[PDB]
Amino acid sequence: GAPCGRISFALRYLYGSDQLVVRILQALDLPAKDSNGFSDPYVKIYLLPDRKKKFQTKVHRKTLNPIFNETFQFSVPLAELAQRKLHFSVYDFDRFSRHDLIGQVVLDNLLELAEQPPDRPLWRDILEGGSEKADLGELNFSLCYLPTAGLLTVTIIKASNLKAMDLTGFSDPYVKASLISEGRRLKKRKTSIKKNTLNPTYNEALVFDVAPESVENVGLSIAVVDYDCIGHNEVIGVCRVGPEAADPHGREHWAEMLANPRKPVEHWHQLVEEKTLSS
Ligand SMILES: [Ca+2]
Ligand SMILES: [Ca+2]
Ligand SMILES: [Ca+2]
Ligand SMILES: [Ca+2]
Ligand SMILES: [Ca+2]
Ligand SMILES: [Ca+2]
Ligand SMILES: [Zn+2]
Repeated sequence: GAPCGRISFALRYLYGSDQLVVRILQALDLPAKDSNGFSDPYVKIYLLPDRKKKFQTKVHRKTLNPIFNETFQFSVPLAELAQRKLHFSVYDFDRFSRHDLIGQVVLDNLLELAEQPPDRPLWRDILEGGSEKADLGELNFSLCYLPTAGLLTVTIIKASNLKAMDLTGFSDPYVKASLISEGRRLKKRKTSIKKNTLNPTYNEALVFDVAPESVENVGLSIAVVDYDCIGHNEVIGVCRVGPEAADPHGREHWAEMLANPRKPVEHWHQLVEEKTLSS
């Protein structure tokens, strides 16, 4: 996707000193946030679930393609790397105004990313999507279409930094994928109701019958929902995927679902407030 800004880096994990190292290299095609058509980008870094534990890059002014070249060390036992996530928040720095969020990226299982290779840099697209003091969360899922059989399969993988929705302290999240074509909702499908977490893992496949002469014109709206009871469930966040999707990243994902027929494509998406789209 063209209008989709992205950032590159590299990371290795020195055992024997239990240290996750992370080099932020450079970003490209960042969104402008200044009236001058640019941004003064810098990136906050977290290592979930540790919410405070942040590093910050220098604040490169006037550029949509910063070259950070900064490195950061984290003390994590090998046993913990799996139960852990990196999380970058890209921001535009501002003098006279609240700093503008450019986007966020979530780094899934850190172990595998680091274990190899070294200085073949890896890229992730910066997830544009509203984030007030309270972020709704990111949702990870695959996407695989068998044209020969008309099976389109979603497969909800996991979610990160969901919004707490219960007084108890968390949310009892499940995921509602629903087929959309030309504004009409055609078919819904739910997942398990994993309870009392904000970083759920599903690995559950949702499947839809869709003719090959029709995929191009269909799409789906996924939405993480906090269970509550009987019929009073309250939504946490939503995300579109398919043509006619607001976010380029949203339709680039459906775009590459086709073009790679029997291959599942994994991608992170930013959960966004329900009232910024409309079926
Ligand atoms: Ca600005
Ligand atoms: Ca600025
Ligand atoms: Ca501002
Ligand atoms: Ca609730
Ligand atoms: Ca509960
Ligand atoms: Ca609940
Ligand atoms: Zn993208």
